[PDB]
Amino acid sequence: DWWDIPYPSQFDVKSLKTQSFISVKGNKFIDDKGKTFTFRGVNIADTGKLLSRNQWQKSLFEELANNWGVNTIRLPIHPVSWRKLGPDVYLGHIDEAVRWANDLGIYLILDWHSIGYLPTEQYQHPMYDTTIKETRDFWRRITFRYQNVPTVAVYELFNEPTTMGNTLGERNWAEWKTLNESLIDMIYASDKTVIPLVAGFNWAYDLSPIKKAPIEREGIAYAAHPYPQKAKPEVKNDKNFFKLWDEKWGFAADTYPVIATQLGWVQPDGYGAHIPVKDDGSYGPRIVKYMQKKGVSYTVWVFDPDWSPTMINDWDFTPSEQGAFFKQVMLEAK
Amino acid sequence: DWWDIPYPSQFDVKSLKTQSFISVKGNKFIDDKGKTFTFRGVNIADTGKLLSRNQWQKSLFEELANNWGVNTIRLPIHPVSWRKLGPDVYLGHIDEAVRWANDLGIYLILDWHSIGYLPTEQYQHPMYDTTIKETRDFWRRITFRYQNVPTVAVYELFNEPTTMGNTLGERNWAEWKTLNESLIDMIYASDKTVIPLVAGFNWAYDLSPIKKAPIEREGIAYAAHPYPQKAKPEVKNDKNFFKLWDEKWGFAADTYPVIATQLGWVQPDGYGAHIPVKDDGSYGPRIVKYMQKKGVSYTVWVFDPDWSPTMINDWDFTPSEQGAFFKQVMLEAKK
Amino acid sequence: DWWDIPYPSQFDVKSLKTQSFISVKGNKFIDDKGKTFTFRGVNIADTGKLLSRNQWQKSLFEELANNWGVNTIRLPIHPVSWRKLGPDVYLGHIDEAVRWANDLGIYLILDWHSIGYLPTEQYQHPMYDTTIKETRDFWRRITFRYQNVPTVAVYELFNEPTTMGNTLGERNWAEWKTLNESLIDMIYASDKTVIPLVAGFNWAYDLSPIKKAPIEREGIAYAAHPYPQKAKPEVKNDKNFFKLWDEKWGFAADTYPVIATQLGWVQPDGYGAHIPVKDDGSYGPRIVKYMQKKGVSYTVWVFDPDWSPTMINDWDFTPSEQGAFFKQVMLEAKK
Ligand SMILES: OC[C@H]1O[C@@H](O[C@@H]2[C@@H](O)[C@H](O[C@H]3[C@H](O)[C@@H](O)[C@H](O)O[C@@H]3CO)O[C@H](CO)[C@H]2O)[C@H](O)[C@@H](O)[C@@H]1O
Ligand SMILES: OC[C@H]1O[C@@H](O[C@@H]2[C@@H](O)[C@H](O[C@H]3[C@H](O)[C@@H](O)[C@H](O)O[C@@H]3CO)O[C@H](CO)[C@H]2O)[C@H](O)[C@@H](O)[C@@H]1O
Ligand SMILES: OC[C@H]1O[C@@H](O[C@@H]2[C@@H](O)[C@H](O[C@H]3[C@H](O)[C@@H](O)[C@H](O)O[C@@H]3CO)O[C@H](CO)[C@H]2O)[C@H](O)[C@@H](O)[C@@H]1O
Ligand SMILES: [Cl-]
Ligand SMILES: [Cl-]
Ligand SMILES: [Cl-]
Ligand SMILES: [Mg+2]
Ligand SMILES: [Mg+2]
Ligand SMILES: [Mg+2]
Repeated sequence: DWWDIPYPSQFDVKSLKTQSFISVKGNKFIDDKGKTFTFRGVNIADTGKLLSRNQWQKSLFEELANNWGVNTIRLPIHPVSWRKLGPDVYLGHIDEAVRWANDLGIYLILDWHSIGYLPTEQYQHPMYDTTIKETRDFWRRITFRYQNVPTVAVYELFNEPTTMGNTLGERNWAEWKTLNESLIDMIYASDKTVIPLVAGFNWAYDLSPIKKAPIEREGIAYAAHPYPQKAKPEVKNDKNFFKLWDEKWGFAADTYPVIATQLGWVQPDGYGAHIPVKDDGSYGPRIVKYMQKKGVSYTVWVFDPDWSPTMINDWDFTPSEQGAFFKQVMLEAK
Repeated sequence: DWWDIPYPSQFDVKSLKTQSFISVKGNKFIDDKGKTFTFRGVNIADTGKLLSRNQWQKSLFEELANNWGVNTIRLPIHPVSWRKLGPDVYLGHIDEAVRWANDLGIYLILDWHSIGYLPTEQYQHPMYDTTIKETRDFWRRITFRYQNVPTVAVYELFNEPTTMGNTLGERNWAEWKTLNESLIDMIYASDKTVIPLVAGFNWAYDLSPIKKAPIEREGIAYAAHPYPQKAKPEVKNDKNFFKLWDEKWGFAADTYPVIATQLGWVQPDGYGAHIPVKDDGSYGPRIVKYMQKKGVSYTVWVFDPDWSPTMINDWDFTPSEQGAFFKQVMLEAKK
Repeated sequence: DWWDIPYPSQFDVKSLKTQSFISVKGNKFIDDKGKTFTFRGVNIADTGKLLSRNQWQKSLFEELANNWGVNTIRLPIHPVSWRKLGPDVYLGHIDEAVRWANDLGIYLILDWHSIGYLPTEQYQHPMYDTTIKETRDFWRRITFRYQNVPTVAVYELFNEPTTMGNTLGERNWAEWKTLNESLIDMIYASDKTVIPLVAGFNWAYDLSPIKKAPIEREGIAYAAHPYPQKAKPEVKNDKNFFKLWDEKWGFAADTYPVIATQLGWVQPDGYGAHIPVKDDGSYGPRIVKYMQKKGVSYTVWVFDPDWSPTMINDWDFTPSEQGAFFKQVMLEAKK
């Protein structure tokens, strides 16, 4: 009976091992000792996808923390999967991820993984289909359930804003800014210790509107998705890419913390190769060098053998080209 | 086939016995003889809840009218129930309530029983979940079906506006005012004889925004839900509560008709006790005295043995503490 | 698995026979040689309705093009049918219509066939029920699939705006204008060769708001639904109807292209007769004379034996009164 449906419960924070909160101070993330923190890690696939092949397990997290040097895992929660499993079930699985991550001393970025234009509720693909109401409700539920949980560090409000050349709507920064501020207000009303992560247009590549009209809230970080072909210099070299990246997203790191929550590549003739993830490999050192210089955090896309570009070729964790590259980088940084 | 789906019908007004319309005149409700009218009654549970236990029957209405002195029943129509039964079936059951009430000479308040912030479509619990579209459609259907039915006196547009400390959205009077005016306009387009009832924030407790920006429509009344702990004076007495109630909602009765569509209490250690319905009992005489002085109408929450705070302890209508208290008050007022 | 659902594909334009695009220039439609073009044709029923009785077939289009003189068919896509068949299946059937029409050298008007007020998402009947999100998605999908297809000439954004005497919402031209501009922008982003068709209030009858506040986009045309009883002169004659039609919709043809996407009549005591389609027959020559004089395009409602007013009495295409009349008119004009 509907009148017997219980009110929701909050995650039991006393079940967790000690773990520092991460907070925003100026243009940096810091831990509870004031030491500069950098999120360095990977995306995994949607929980529902992993469950379907029996790969949603602690052993996945252990492999990453122990053998790949990650301090962060990004969970891309697809709206279609949220609906298919249903909120109560999906949240129960996120609880498992919180416990596994906490046990390993690593952090989670929760990503509402849609692609398109939320103000008009039009999207790149139905797997990303959502509504303002559903998006608000997702964040209402998440914020309430994970109040005062250090393991869950970042709430990435909407993965990839895009109008696909204004076919989905008319991109308008003021309208998108206002909507992010509305989401932030709902979150901050319920938990002020979380870090909202806000994205610009062109699939979370273009942060340039924040130069004139930044989000008017404190404690936030900005996303960037600097895939190799987002910048298109006529001549491909460090100088030309750095200038282009500087103007579109890199500048943000001077004033706000930035997380490159998606990056990576595959050979142009490789598995699942498509624009804008095609590259000969020179991008890897280039993007790492740039991020290092700017102090930018990152989560590689994606630690999965099916979704591309892959970091692994199988569920024995055989590394792909980009996987082998980032594995060495992250292990050195740890 | 979808192209064969028939257009809706209206309630047959000729099936009803003679009953006066209630109308708004200034700060008062009046009957068709211009005599001041006060709604005095109770809430019952959602129709779907009552149906599930075979308690949706005329005998319920008869008990209330004959033995509890009510002239009004408030039906709190939960959106989840509206969806579960479906509009056509739910409306058929509301038709039954109209006939029963009309036969007894009593009135109905139809309440779109949601709790939360409609402009962002975020709510306290999924049982209240709705949308602006669904809310409009509810009032479109209701207004059409019950055109020119005196028995259905009041359309209470949205039970309890709240943002739950701005966790549901940013409370904003201007946007809420505009949305109520939109709903009123749809209703008045279809039936001008109905009384819309409009609520403020803090779970329909705070009417103070209407001092500066009242709804810009005539013929309306304002709701109040003055539960015992909504006002929180340091020292609990008549003087201190009256002052607080005056500033938040009582003042409205000087200019507009007011209906306290929810009120009541249970002991702090009693069944279903929670903030803000906890009280030692002194509230009962206090709220009745205040409403009497201001000429405020009321429907007690709730005449049900499960939902709290209860007016009855069972379906034999054994009165609870607050039930026994309000029963005597209403029976006296009916005289 | 949801992650394996493929991305959509576009119609194969190389499968089509040569056919001129139609474009807007000033107050006229023109072909690719700059010659003035007039859409002259009929509505058929919703694809889903036709499928249910096995009447969705090329032979329908052939009958119309060969024997009724049409150069245009309007497809009224009902939202309930779009949902029932589902977008992928419905689009597959529209692909059939594109091929059939193209093979015959005729054109299609795609009509999102709702009746009501999209800004509040309230409608005359559930078969028309939709949302802004669904309406946008329909046009997103259509525009992408039929990019660079000359056969599909017109995208009629929303069949019949009405608030039904403000029972559905408060009619507001600025709000409706803005929403049409938003739809136009999504379409033009994906295909600039299409012609959007925009409607006014009173069931797409009243274009008068465009005198002061026209849609601020180029390449658009305006719809009119001049059913016989939309204008109500005291004395029914050419002079009095022409004056009324001039003021409400005819004036638009002086500045913009106009398509009367619905028109027609049945005797007042005839099959499916209702306001505002009732007429003695004198309307037929009258509306044709008016349109001819103004250079207005048209699609008669409706070439179906069930939906009214009918152009045919059966699926052997036995003409009704209005069908016989318009058949002769269209056949002559095709010369
Ligand atoms: O799902 C099986 C199917 O998956 C394809 O992988 C897709 C990924 O490539 C895709 O990654 C994209 C991100 O989701 C976006 O945020 C970003 O803009 O673009 C990324 C790619 O550049 O994610 C989806 C799920 O969201 C995956 O379906 C494989 O490429 C394909 O081989 C396989 O059949
Ligand atoms: O439903 C089963 C569950 O019911 C609980 O009763 C609830 C009522 O206490 C509740 O009353 C509230 C109103 O609905 C609100 O408008 C108002 O803000 O506060 C009232 C007092 O809380 O209504 C809900 C349904 O809307 C009832 O479910 C019982 O407390 C519980 O024991 C029982 O199992
Ligand atoms: O479908 C079965 C039922 O259909 C009725 O036909 C209806 C048509 O008359 C109706 O046409 C209207 C248009 O849809 C509107 O755009 C316009 O304002 O008015 C037209 C005529 O009044 O369309 C609906 C479907 O949209 C049809 O149902 C038959 O008249 C009836 O006998 C039959 O049982
Ligand atoms: Cl964009
Ligand atoms: Cl509130
Ligand atoms: Cl209208
Ligand atoms: Mg946290
Ligand atoms: Mg009434
Ligand atoms: Mg075209």
